[PDB]
Amino acid sequence: GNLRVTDVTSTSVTLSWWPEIVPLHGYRVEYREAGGEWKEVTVIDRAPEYTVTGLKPGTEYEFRVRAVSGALYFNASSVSVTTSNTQAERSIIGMIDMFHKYTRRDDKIDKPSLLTMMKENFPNFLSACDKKGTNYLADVFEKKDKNEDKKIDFSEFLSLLGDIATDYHKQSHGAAPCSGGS
Amino acid sequence: NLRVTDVTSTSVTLSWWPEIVPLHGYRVEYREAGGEWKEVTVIDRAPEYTVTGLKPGTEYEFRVRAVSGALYFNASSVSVTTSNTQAERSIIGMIDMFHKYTRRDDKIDKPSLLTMMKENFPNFLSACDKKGTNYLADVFEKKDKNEDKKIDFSEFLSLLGDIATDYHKQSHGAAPCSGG
Repeated sequence: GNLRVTDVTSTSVTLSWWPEIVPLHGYRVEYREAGGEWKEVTVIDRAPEYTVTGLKPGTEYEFRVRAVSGALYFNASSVSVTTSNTQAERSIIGMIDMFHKYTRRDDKIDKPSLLTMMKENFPNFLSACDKKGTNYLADVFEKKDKNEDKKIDFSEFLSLLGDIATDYHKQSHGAAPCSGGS
Repeated sequence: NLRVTDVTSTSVTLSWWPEIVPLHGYRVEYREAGGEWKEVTVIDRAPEYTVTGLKPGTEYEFRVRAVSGALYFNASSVSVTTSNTQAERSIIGMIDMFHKYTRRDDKIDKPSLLTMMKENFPNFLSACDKKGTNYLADVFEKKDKNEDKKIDFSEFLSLLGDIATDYHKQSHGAAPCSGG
């Protein structure tokens, strides 16, 4: 969520995430000079700030980020430093990036990570489900893991969004949250 | 999340957002403190609307709902005297963006549907022109699975499934507007 520079020195750039109140369980930070060669560095557990160093004073530096699931973030990213996307489009790109904040190398999410994402991304909806006396996290994985691989690929994750999206449209028409006797 | 670009002692000019284009049939609602929910339908994409004949120096509330009877924001409101996660919000705005184009039946017609895409997914469509693949050519007839000449919400999502699946592939390197 908005990849931003928070301090710049003559050979050290600092970057922030501000993701799900927490980053992605791993994030590559690629960087090159203006017409440079991409240098990578893999940060780990939920570190929301990373500072690059060793750079050249008064030099143009490009940056971009990837996921454990070998894939880029922020659309295609690319910021620059010297030492027209519509709301709906951006709303799309973020959701992919949300997937890619929990997926491991395979680009799929395990039950541990899924229940995390839920809690950090859809908290008021989960709370809602409690208030009525529904435990969504019980049978979410088994429901949306139709293929029973014990892994949520994008496809399976979309079907989830689809179920939440539904609720919100229901809620829009005025349906008390977490409706689904099913 | 409705802007208030002016207030006088007896008037309130409300305003929409950023894109020179609002809904196409909004219904506005407002009341005193403890007040009575007065309404005023507004057919037309009238981007600003000035409510009039108000009590001076009074705490009013204002809200919106849609031609698709009932909705807008998170059923939020604004107040004047004369929250959610990015994910939870990113949904709500997509519901709003839905209802922004539906008719009083909560369903999107084909010309309505083009406008939605041209207004909310221009750069996506531009990419398909780079290649030269008219994305709008078949989309409705395609997505309108029930052949009711009407896109409904479950069909809208599907479409979004098709938009977001590509943006997925892109993130993993694939050309924009790949296919299948």
